[PDB]
Amino acid sequence: GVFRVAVSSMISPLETMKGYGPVLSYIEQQTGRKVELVQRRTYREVNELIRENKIDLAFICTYSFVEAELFGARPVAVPQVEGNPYYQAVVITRRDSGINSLEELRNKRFAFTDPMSFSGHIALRGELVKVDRTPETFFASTFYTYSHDNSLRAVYDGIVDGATIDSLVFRSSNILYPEIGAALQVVHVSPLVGAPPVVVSPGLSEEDYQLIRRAFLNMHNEPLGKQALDTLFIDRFVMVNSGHYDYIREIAGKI
Repeated sequence: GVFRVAVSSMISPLETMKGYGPVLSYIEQQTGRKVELVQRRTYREVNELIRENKIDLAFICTYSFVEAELFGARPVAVPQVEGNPYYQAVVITRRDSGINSLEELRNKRFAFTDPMSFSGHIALRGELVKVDRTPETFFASTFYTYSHDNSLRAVYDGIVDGATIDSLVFRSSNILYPEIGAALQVVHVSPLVGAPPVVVSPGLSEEDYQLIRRAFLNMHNEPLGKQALDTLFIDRFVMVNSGHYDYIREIAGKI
């Protein structure tokens, strides 16, 4: 049968197939199966496809992964990104806002990305537990933009007073749009968490799982693999360290 790969449509609008094409061709070469790219706007919809075994493999975010493990999604590997980054949520405001801490965002307008994002939502929902508040009882209003870049744009435009986003996206955005970056500051950083793992559906065969794991873990030793890695700005895939997501598991329990 077809091997179905699921991603969010909101990471790279108009450029998803452009970015994933080479890794999909690699999976065709390593599996001998036709590969179909399945997009959804929300991480909840992607997780439902995994849960119902409607797809084989998914590139999901870190909080999605923590929920997906509970219904038997299995980790394949995690990207080791060029610069070997560390992953955290950053809270950004405008430098000219006079809002210089998370505390000073009480009764302000705040942007989240996707409800199932750690860096775009859950990191800050987890944090607010310490003061027995939720985003709804801490902020004057909240909005789910479904995009780290749009959240960043909304802070820049004064539509919201702050946002929580992926530190990787903030870094890349400062380089590509330095005039936007210069207007913004990080007022708060989350604890470190692992990179988002690639997962397979609970229904995928153990044989297909071992093939897929070997294909990912050896991708940097294959010519088409290197082209797939270059195109995604990943140096290689490495084994999952489950401990790297324990902070997310703990937050999720405090709800």
